[PDB]
Amino acid sequence: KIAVVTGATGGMGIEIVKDLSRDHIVYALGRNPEHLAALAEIEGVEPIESDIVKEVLEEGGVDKLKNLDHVDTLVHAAGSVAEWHAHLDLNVIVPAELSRQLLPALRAASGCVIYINNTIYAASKHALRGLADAFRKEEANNGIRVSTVSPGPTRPEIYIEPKEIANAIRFVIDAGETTQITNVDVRPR
Amino acid sequence: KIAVVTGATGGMGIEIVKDLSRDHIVYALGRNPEHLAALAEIEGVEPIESDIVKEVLEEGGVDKLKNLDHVDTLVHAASVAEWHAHLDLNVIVPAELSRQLLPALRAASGCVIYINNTIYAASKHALRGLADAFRKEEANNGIRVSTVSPIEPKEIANAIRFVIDAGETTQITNVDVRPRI
Amino acid sequence: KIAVVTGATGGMGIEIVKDLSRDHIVYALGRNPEHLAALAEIEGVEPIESDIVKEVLEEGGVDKLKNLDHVDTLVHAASVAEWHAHLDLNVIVPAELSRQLLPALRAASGCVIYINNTIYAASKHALRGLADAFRKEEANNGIRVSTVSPGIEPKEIANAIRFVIDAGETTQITNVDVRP
Amino acid sequence: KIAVVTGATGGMGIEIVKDLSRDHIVYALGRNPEHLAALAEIEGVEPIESDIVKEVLEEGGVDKLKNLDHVDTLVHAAGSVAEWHAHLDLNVIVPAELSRQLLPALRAASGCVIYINNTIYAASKHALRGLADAFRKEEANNGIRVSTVSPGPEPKEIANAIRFVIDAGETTQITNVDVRP
Repeated sequence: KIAVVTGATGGMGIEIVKDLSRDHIVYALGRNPEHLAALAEIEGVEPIESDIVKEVLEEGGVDKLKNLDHVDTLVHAAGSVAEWHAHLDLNVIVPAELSRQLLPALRAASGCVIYINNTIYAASKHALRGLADAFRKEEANNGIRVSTVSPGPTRPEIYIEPKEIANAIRFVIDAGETTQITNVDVRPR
Repeated sequence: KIAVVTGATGGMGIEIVKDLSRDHIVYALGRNPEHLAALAEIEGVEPIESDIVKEVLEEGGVDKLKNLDHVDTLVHAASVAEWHAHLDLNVIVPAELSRQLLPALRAASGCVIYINNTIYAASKHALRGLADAFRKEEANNGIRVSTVSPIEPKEIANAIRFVIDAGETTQITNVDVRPRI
Repeated sequence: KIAVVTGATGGMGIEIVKDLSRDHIVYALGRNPEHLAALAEIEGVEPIESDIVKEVLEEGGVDKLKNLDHVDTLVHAASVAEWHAHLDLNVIVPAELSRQLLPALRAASGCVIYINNTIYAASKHALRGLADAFRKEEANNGIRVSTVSPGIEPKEIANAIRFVIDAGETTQITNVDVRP
Repeated sequence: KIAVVTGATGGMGIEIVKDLSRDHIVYALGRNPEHLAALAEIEGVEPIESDIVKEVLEEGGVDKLKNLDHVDTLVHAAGSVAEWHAHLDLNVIVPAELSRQLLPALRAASGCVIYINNTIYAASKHALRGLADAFRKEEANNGIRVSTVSPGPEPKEIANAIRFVIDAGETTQITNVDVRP
């Protein structure tokens, strides 16, 4: 089975790549070159060094993902004005447009798309959430499952072990066929 | 570990008891005596035949639950007259049954899981308010509160198993389960 | 125009009945006989002493409302023991009173407006779930449903109610969040 | 009083501008040069030709608004990567930045900001709402009121809702109004 994971070199993505590599060849898109090397030590992990906003939004797609004709699992773990653009580009537009570019392969595999969800932070997380829900409704008939795993504070969210996010992802994709786990709310203890 | 499950002879309840019995002694409260007998053949399963409204609301407690000093997991899976039936069973019973088990839950720092027409709407929102507010009240007392908001019965048991398997630093406060389409 | 207001003798009720009396005959339900007497002084206001839980729920009706041929505006402003009282009064009564007046509401294409600790959370969400579902059930039958969700001078609530029912021909105001 | 209204030449904008001109001088931003002249025929309306994304986002302010030391009422009424950028720029980033830029004038007047609320359309309407609700919390202590008008499945009726919002009592805020056909 085929998995694509963005933010693969962040704390969460590393744990997500290790989990999915049990039963998927994983395309792990990431920024950190040492983690990427470390990741390629895992069998069936295909590291892709990538500046994701530039590749997804400016160049029309990540070349090394272009040949995939079935994707089973796609996990999106990647002044003020410049700050708005940076956040919205990376947290909302890239998941939407990367999912669109992989759409044919997602339909073909009946895959699962999982999103990991100040004024700018509130807006983009509320944005990402409306994207997820409307996408889900657009694609349910095509066999695509859409899910949001939502970390947040109880205290602050950084105290969530990243492996628990990987487990949340594993729980979502493992759900039986008559089911969609559409949302999982995650908080520190 | 000690688990208390209501609605234990419903489809959901049966699969929840089968799964929780892997690592818990399970006090299974339900209506159907034959399923109760069946469940009792599961190592550790304590069947309690119960009319839950009456015992919990009027009698002030379920008898076979009174000498427990630890509860690690409590799962609530159990027209004017209809309103009274729904609201009594969907809301007050979970509120009141949690209250009565509060000491054993704090002592265990345990987990409370609530499995979520016009009566149907108000009860499900009512259950959701109860849970989120009970979470706030018992946050500092070491009790964790979780909703499963739903479908194949085992998928519910899986969701419960995922909730309580959370590590030492995390909790799963809600899981939405929907039909495929 | 005909109007029915519960908890009409509480702070909000009083102001709601005054404003509504400008263009409505108002049937004002209360238990304060002195405020009820007081209210009756206003033209167009016809007061009704009622033990509303007992009447709506246990006797299936409030007698003095039974004969109305339409209701243009209905406004709902009226421990285990604590669970029962609040749920009875905050949720079941508006559900049941509303059902009981269904034929008058349908006749007028009227407006139903609901004014929205563990108990307090639960009933306030129950009330909101009721209103939304009720809205969907009756949308096709001419009835408009609204909530006022105050999280305040009662006159402000009355103004919120007035703003809702006076809304244009093409528009419904389905919810208004009011804060201190 | 002083009002700033974006999208003044749009169908909503015109009726919001008319209603506000009763008790405000209205800075009415738009691109339509004929409708701007049309509106200029309403006394108390000082129209302002503008490419608002460019001026607010690139240039760091709308010129003809830089003099304002008080603003009472600010009203924001203005499937490809490019579509995403167009919509989110206009509907989210503009309102946050414009509000930020007028933040000194708004604090001085203790004024109110009103936001008038397909994968792109869901994402931006949720974004604006999240923008508005965090903004409100940020500025509550500084005396600014924040309100949303959330249309759903006649422009004058939007103008009326806005009038309802700004006219609220001394002790009361109207934070949100859900509107439907």
